[PDB]
Amino acid sequence: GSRLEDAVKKTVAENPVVVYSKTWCSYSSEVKSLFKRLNVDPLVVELDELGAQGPQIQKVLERLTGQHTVPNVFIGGKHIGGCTDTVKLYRKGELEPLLSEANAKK
Ligand SMILES: *SC[C@H](NC(=O)CC[C@H](N)C(=O)O)C(=O)NCC(=O)O
Repeated sequence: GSRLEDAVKKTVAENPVVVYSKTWCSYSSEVKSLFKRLNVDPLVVELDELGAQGPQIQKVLERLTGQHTVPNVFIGGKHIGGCTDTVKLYRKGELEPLLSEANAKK
């Protein structure tokens, strides 16, 4: 449990952009397409592809972020929110500077 939380923290530290996703979730597909359009290749973790570990990671995500929905987006190691939250930062002109500060590749 503490190791899993640590693993999540490491994951978001190791990758400029992390998207905790489900393959079937339209909002996740939508935020993935935004990143594609901004020439960013995020680390995508598909919770529905991880079997028993999926709900365990979600428990950690709710504790760390206050969010129970997917996609759960992190940039530069910081929680962003979901698809609508990410798109808000985009419209506000804040997302691209965050991506460059996070050293997002591509
Ligand atoms: S597609 C699966 C669901 N995702 C959302 O409803 C995300 C909505 C946010 N506004 C966003 O990311 O844009 C989901 O995670 N449902 C699970 C639940 O408990 O409702």
